[PDB]
Amino acid sequence: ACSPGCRHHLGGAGWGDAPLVRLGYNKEARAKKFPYLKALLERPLVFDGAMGTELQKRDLTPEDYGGEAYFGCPEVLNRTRPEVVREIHLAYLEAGAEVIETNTAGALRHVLAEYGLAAAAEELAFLGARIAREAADPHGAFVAGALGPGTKLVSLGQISWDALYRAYKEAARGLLKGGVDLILLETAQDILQVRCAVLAVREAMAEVGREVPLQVQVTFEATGTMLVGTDEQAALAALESLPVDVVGMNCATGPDLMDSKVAYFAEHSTRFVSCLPNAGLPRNEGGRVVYDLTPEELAKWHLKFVAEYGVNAVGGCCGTGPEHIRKVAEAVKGLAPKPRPESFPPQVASLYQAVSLKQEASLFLVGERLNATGSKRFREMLFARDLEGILALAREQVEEGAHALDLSVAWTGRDELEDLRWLLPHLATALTVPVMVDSTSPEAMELALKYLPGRVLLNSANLEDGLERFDRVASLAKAHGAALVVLAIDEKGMAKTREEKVRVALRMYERLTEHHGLRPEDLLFDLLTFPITQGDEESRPLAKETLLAMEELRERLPGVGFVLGVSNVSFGLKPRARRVLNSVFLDEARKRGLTAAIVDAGKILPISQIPEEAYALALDLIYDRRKEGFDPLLAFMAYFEAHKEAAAKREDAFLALPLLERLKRRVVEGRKQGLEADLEEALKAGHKPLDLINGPLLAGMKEVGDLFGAGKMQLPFVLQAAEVMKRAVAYLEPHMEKKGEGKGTLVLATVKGAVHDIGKNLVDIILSHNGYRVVNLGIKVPIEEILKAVEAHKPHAVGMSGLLVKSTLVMKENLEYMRDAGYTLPVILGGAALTRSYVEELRAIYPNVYYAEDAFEGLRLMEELTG
Ligand code: B12
Ligand SMILES: CN1c2c(nc(N)[nH]c2=O)NC[C@@H]1CNc1ccc(C(=O)N[C@@H](CCC(=O)O)C(=O)O)cc1
Ligand SMILES: [K+]
Ligand SMILES: [Zn+2]
Ligand SMILES: [Zn+2]
Repeated sequence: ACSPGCRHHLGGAGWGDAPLVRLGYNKEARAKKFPYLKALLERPLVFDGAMGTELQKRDLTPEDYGGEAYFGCPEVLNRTRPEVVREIHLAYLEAGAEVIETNTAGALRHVLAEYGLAAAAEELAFLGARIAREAADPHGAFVAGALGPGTKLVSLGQISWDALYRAYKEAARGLLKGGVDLILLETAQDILQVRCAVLAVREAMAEVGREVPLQVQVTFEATGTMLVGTDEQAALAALESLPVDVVGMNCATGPDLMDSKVAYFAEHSTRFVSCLPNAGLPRNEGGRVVYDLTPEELAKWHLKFVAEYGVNAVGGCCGTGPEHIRKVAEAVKGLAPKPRPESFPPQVASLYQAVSLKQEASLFLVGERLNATGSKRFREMLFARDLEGILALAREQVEEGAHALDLSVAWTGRDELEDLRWLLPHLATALTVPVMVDSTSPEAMELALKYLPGRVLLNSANLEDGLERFDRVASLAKAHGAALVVLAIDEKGMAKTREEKVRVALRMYERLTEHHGLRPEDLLFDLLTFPITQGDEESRPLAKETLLAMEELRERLPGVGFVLGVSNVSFGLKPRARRVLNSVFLDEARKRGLTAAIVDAGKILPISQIPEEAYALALDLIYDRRKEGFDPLLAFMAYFEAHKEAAAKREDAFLALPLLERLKRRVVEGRKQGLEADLEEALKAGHKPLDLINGPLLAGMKEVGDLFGAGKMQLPFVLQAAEVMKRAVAYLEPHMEKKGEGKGTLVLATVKGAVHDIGKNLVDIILSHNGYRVVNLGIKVPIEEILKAVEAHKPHAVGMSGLLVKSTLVMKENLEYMRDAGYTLPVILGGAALTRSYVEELRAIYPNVYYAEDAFEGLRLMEELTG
């Protein structure tokens, strides 16, 4: 049945025990194979609590981690102190944890590189797995092979796909040899990282010859999204077409804020559902490090989750212990598990939100104007490398009704891939709506899927060049969990008659559903839109042929969608004529079964707004209604050359607001195109350079900080705003009157032992873009080296960062060092576990120490202290 195009390793085929088939998630068939999933049907399995906050309780020294170089790495304890890891496992098993997690989340090349252990991930993964079996096999319990998100965000360009894929592949080998009962991807922050890690571990399954179940889990930030800005609706929509088995949450902030999120996963997911909150964020109660979630409260949460919502697996994360799991194992034993929903509503998604493929009484509209062949303006800015101009175009089609966007960079004598690699990093975070990737090259689609988050659409697969290319693209759409446009062209040519369209649509449907295991709701069948208006005879019945096929295939293929490029029906006509025929063809298509269209969104006219004599002649064209004498094409052109404004459109003045308000809205909305012209307009009108910085520019920067903190703006849009502010400062900097000085300088560094840099490098970017000089010394920096930089650079303040409670004690040591060396200058501490209370405690050592919750407080503090 297969051809050389086929590749059913990652996604799975339509036969056997593949994760997805034509009727959705394989629930009954996969349970038979995997005893973990078999038990989820029958009973709520209990997971372990934390590994790391247990390891921190122990009296651990540098020699226990094999020396000073690796002090604080959890993964080396599988080699250097295996019994300490086992001790914890055994204590959860005695509390009643039917599943435990291998101490292997940080076991990745690029994370392990920071301890000089880059070559060692497969090793440390193997050892942590073996330890876990030796505990679990005595107690008759399952082992889950934990893998974490790393230190480097792929959507924002901190690591490539290829390296991130390399790391998850080798770490999964290590687990699969060690004999894990499932792979578990956890604490995910970046929806593209999820897809990368899922495909990786599915390949490592194909290499070692053993297939285990897949459990993927995200963390939400307090604001209510993932770090990179993905909501729960989008996260789920991305996971529901991937080869996974369980979806869920871990860590985050506690059960309080996780509640509505797990309510969503529980209601809609056709997969099983996991849920593992931490004990909330730690505090310091007179020396001792305290968590506020009691075990009695965690039982009263997991009872609600398991018995009201229908959550299958329950457990804990950072700052829970054996006492938490004890009370959880009690509360859930003998509850009858609710069966998971049978089908899932078809949707796609961007980085940030999901979109239904069925729109009620309406259409999924795909803006057509990012097409090099089909838009002079796009073509020009593509070749001129005008990034701002392309985002203005893309942004513009959204404002007019675009649910998604079509992207086509192909042009004679250009490299399609070179242009794609420039563009897609920017689009991946720029766009607020999903992409449809338009290409005849399977390698162009492949590249695109390594860059674009969410769930995507591929345009198209057909049988033009045989079964190779068809199967190639169909496997690709199965793996990345993308929707597939199916065009009706076979090896003998384009399908012109209705009988030709059905035959071809029927055969492809059969390859995709039965062979490749695709759902109907994944397919959008494109029958052909040919130009009926060019002049020729044979071409007259061709829009009719297509509408009649589509109403036949709607009845014969219940689940499917249909897509058309309706702007091709009108070729060989004037702009204004084209608009009207396209608006009418679109409406008759909806009636016959069309669910989706490729259109210029803002040039769709409602049927109410079309002249009636024009409307009826449009019908006469579309359905081939031709009397002797009466030529409906001539009368249709006659009409437009007579009636002057029959389809005229001006759209203007969206930003025609007050000048100072416009400048501020430029920062908040992140719009740089036109920025410098407006800033000049303001200077000519008497506005002083330094008044514009501290007036409308600073106000929109406070507003950007106000919205982000409340969950009303996402992280990439915050980096956009600062970019607008950067350009603004560069423009007005030459013209200012009290010249001679900068705003201020901050030496910044993560502390000795602290490996994570995402939030340090956000503070760098945000402060530098606002014209603060930032000497970023990197990670693990000793205090001796910090004060060398200070003595050289004469900064206005010192900033220290680190994620953990041990980071906070190192900062206390650094203040004791700085006090005794005689330093008096301002220090600014921040960090994920660092609280406001603990810094006020530290003021007894060093008076001029301040606390930052985020980089916008650093903003505030830098302003305040520099003057
Ligand atoms: C996902 C996550 C991770 C990621 C971190 C990804 C990264 N940042 O690179 C991973 C999984 C890798 C990680 C690891 C661990 N985790 Co963790 N993790 C989290 C989490 C959810 C925070 C997520 C995060 O990245 N936020 C986003 C970043 C951008 O925010 P940020 O770091 O806070 O930075 C911001 C501000 O603090 C501020 N800022 C930071 N520094 C500075 C400096 C200055 C000068 C200024 C002005 C501002 C400033 O600006 C930033 C943006 O505005 C928290 C819980 C929570 N909700 O906070 C736990 C948390 C940090 N993790 C914790 C733990 C226990 C661990 C591990 C030890 C677990 C283990 N299995 O052993 C390991 C670390 C091991 C090691 N090698 O050292 C604890 C720490 C407490 C403790 N020690 O008891 C927390 C608080 C969870 C808890 N107990 O409730 N973690
Ligand atoms: C055949 N097409 C098509 C497809 N994708 C699918 N699935 N099906 C199709 O039928 N992709 C490309 C095209 C649909 N897209 C387009 C895009 C623009 C114009 C168009 O009419 N462009 C104008 C120029 C506009 C300008 O430059 O301002 C033209 O005159 O060609 C037509 C179709
Ligand atoms: K756990
Ligand atoms: Zn095949
Ligand atoms: Zn945690």
